Amino acid sequence: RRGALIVLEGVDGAGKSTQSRKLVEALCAAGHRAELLRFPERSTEIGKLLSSYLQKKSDVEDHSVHLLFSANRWEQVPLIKEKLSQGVTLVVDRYAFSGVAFTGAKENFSLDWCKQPDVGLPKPDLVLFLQLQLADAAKRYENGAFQERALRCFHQLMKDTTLNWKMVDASKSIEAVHEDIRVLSEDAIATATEKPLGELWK
Amino acid sequence: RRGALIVLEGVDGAGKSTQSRKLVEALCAAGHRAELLRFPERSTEIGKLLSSYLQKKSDVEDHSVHLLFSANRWEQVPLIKEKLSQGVTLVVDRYAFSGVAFTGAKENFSLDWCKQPDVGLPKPDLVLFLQLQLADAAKRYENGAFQERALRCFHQLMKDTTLNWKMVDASKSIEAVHEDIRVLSEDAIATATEKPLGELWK
Ligand SMILES: Nc1ncnc2c1ncn2[C@@H]1O[C@H](COP(=O)(O)OP(=O)(O)O)[C@@H](O)[C@H]1O
Ligand SMILES: Nc1ncnc2c1ncn2[C@@H]1O[C@H](COP(=O)(O)OP(=O)(O)O)[C@@H](O)[C@H]1O
Ligand SMILES: Cc1cn([C@H]2C[C@H](O)[C@@H](COP(=O)(O)O)O2)c(=O)[nH]c1=O
Ligand SMILES: Cc1cn([C@H]2C[C@H](O)[C@@H](COP(=O)(O)O)O2)c(=O)[nH]c1=O
Ligand SMILES: [Mg+2]
Ligand SMILES: [Mg+2]
Ligand SMILES: [Mg+2]
Repeated sequence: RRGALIVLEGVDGAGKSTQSRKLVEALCAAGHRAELLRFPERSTEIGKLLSSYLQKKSDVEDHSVHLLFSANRWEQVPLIKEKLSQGVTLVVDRYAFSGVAFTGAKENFSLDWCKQPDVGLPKPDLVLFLQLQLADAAKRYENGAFQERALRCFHQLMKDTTLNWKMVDASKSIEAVHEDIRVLSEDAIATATEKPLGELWK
Repeated sequence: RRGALIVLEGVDGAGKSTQSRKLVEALCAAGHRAELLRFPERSTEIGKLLSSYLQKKSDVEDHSVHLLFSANRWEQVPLIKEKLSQGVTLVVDRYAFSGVAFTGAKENFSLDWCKQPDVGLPKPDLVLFLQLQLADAAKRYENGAFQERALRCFHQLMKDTTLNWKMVDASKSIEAVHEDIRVLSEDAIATATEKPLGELWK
């Protein structure tokens, strides 16, 4: 009985890390086997450079840094498939969508070129998109103009009806948003998993 | 007056590094400005890991290592475009084709998925393919079966008539193959450059 692959997405400040941490805690307290993962995962060899990049300690050519973010997801694919096969539901703080939304926010980056590297990644069973006004996120790639461009790509990605997108009202309290996400998650773990793990964008 | 982008391709042992080195030397002695580059370029941050991988000092998930080879080309794109704009012809020992031929040689790697990361790279003005029997290369990804699979992909790539592919009989002596390549190169530098630098596979 496989685990569910559940991803949280949204702009900076939307609540993804807080709600990812709290989701894994609730699911585990309710007797599920569930573990947290995040992208980029700065602890691997590839991840160290993404961190540095993001921390503006290094300049990496724009297509090069896009590909390093994707390669960082692929290096975790064997772990990802192994844990899911063992019944472990994985809660993932950012995935390919952020990947495309942040690079696709840049000039001369077609969404098509940006999606290719991640074509074939484990397909999430549920994509939670933590929605909130930009000005509310800000009060909590990190500048106003860049966040608004990324949000636009996110909206272009959510037209892909092959994915199980759920909107979450991220402007509520931590606890209210958490209960919304918990209930959606329990449902995906119970029914969305009857089908074999899919492939992203293919 | 831009420089030409000239790439050499072929299986292991075909002569590419020897003929790349000798081409840059001849062109320079004939008053051209020309410089050598090679892929992977193991000296950058990304390149160190590819080297290690190839030297079997590290195991990198198959899609991850494919993307690192591509990212290694993209990080050199600003240098590449700058030198060409300054009139410097670049001789390149392996490029995107080897990239696709060696990953595309693996199981479950469509040529389509393998080409995407490199879509948009500077397009070579001339691709020299150093042709020779596998058994001759061998006497000089490195095993018989892997080389023959890569050669098959190379043949699938050469059907792309948008590229200026030239076959070179790599079974002749070093000097004979060199003169063949020199003459083809002088012609590309003199006429193939009247057009702006293109974009690979787009
Ligand atoms: N619902 C919420 N209401 C108010 N503040 C919140 C809420 N969710 C998270 N925060 C705060 O906002 C900041 C960003 O939260 P975080 O979960 O790190 O967001 P993200 O990972 O999406 O950037 C943190 O200080 C966090 O405590
Ligand atoms: N035309 C040739 N005939 C015989 N040996 C050759 C010829 N070209 C190169 N070699 C030898 O074959 C080996 C591989 O050459 P190299 O240029 O490194 O090939 P590649 O870079 O394609 O792997 C070297 O020892 C080289 O001296
Ligand atoms: C996962 C991912 C994140 N990003 C970005 C979004 C954030 O600005 C940044 C750090 O993410 P984080 O705040 O979730 O750690 O990296 C990319 O640009 N590409 C990617 O593939
Ligand atoms: C350029 C490139 C080479 N390769 C391979 C071909 C060789 O087996 C290896 C070393 O190349 P080399 O002998 O030209 O240094 O790397 C890839 O697998 N992908 C790539 O993008
Ligand atoms: Mg976060
Ligand atoms: Mg060589
Ligand atoms: Mg396509």
